[PDB]
Amino acid sequence: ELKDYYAIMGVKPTDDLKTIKTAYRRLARKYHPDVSKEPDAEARFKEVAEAWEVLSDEQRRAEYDQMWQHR
Repeated sequence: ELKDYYAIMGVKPTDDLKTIKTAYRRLARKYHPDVSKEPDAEARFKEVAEAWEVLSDEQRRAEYDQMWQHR
């Protein structure tokens, strides 16, 4: 099961950390629960942040991407 981080973080499924944080940063920015305007940013942000881990983690993005397109 792939958590569409890239999605979570409103990003691209085949982008790099520049997009991802652009995504998770704009996300985590719109998702940081102290300030976020989403149905569930505590979760969504954490989804980003966790996406963002993956996405910002050569391994988690790797594993993340592994389940996603890198099967």
